[PDB]
Amino acid sequence: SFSGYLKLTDNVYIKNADIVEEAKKVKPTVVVNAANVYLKHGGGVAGALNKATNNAMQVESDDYIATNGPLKVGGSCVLSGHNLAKHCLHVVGPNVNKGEDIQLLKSAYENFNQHEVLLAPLLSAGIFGADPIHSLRVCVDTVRTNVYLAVFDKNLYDKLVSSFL
Ligand SMILES: O=C(Nc1ccccc1)Nc1cccnc1
Ligand SMILES: O=C(Nc1ccccc1)Nc1cccnc1
Repeated sequence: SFSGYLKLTDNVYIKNADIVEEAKKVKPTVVVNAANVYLKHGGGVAGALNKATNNAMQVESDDYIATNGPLKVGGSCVLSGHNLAKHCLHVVGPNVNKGEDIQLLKSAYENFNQHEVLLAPLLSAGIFGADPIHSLRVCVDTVRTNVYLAVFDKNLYDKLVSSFL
């Protein structure tokens, strides 16, 4: 199972790790992708997870979008986890750099409650532009299921742990 995670709350754990490497090692039931509404896995966690699946995640996502249309900001869809997980929960957090509403971050985290355990990144953090300290706060205050957060950046990980209330 998950190893070397710092316990933040009864159900939220955190580790300074590459979510791709965590997924390949653990092969969790659910890996969360930090998706956009179009499921275009270009950069950040999405580009990294997609690259780890040899683009199979993008091919599957484009078929999903052709059939269903785009996701909502704050929404999600369950697709295959390919070589990384049983499933991938593609969650759309608000992208502040593309001018989306930060209030939708709580709705985005609510999607995690439909899964008993997940390997996940901090939503709307990184290239999405939100304050990662705020994202972790919304996560622990919204998610009730077991979430194992992988924070790629060491310095960010250190800042998150040392500032967590
Ligand atoms: O690219 C990454 N790792 C990886 C990808 C494919 C295969 C093996 C390892 N990690 C990463 C995570 C978050 C943001 N950017 C990059
Ligand atoms: O500091 C960050 N975001 C942020 C914080 C405060 C205000 C606005 C944005 N993200 C970040 C990204 C990559 C590595 N470390 C940190």
